[PDB]
Amino acid sequence: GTILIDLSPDDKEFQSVEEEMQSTVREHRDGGHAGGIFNRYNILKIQKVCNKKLWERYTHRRKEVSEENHNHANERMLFHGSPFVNAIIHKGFDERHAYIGGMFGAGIYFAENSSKSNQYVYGIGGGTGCPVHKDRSCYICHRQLLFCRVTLGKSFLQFSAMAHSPPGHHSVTGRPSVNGLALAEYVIYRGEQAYPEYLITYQIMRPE
Ligand SMILES: O=c1[nH]c(-c2ccc(Cl)cc2)cc2c(F)cccc12
Ligand SMILES: [Zn+2]
Repeated sequence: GTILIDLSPDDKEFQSVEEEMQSTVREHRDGGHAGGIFNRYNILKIQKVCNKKLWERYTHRRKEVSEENHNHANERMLFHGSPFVNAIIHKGFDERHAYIGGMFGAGIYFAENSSKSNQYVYGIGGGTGCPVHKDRSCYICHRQLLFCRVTLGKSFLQFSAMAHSPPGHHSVTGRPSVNGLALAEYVIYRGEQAYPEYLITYQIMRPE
C-alpha cells in the first residue's frame, strides 16, 4: 500500500525538512567511527511516504494517548536511522525494528540530532559500513534516514551520559547530561506511536 512521492527542491516542505536535517548535525564522542566524518550532507532526494493504513494505525493510537494525557499527544518530528528502512516504510514500525541493547531498554529509538540517527543507517555502531565499500565513513554510497511523526504522550525523563513503557508513561526521553551539545533521544515501545513520514536520501560530505 505504500507509495513514495518525490518532493521538488523548490517546495517549501523539501526545504524545511532539509534544514532540520542540516542544522541538527553535531560532533559525536566516537570522532566519527560509527557514522563517518562530516559537518553536512548532500541531500539527493526527499520523498513523502503515503500509506493510508499505516496513517490510520498511527492516528488511532495518537488519539488513545492524547485522551490519557489531557488531550495532548506530545507529537514530535524526529529522525530514525535503521538497516530496516525499506521494511519500515512498507509495513510500519513494529517489535522487529527495536534496538534490543539500547540504554533505555528494548524499544524503538529516535533522535533530534540527524547525525545520531546516521550512526545506525548501516547497523548498530555503523556495522561494517556501506555494503559496497565496507566503509562507515563512505562519501560515495547513498544513505537513507526517516524523518518521523512520533507520539510521546507522557514521557519518562531519564537523565543520562520489545520492553514496556515505564508504568504511567507512553515513552522515555533520554536527556543529555554530559555532552553539553547533544540533543535528546527518545524511545517508544509500540510501533503504532510513529509514522515514517519522510524518506531522505543523502550522502555525508567530506569536510574541505
Ligand atoms: O535512529 C536510531 N536508530 C537506532 C537503531 C535502529 C535500528 C537498529 Cl537495528 C538499531 C538501532 C538507535 C538509535 C539510538 F539508539 C538513539 C537515537 C537514534 C537511533
Ligand atoms: Zn560505499
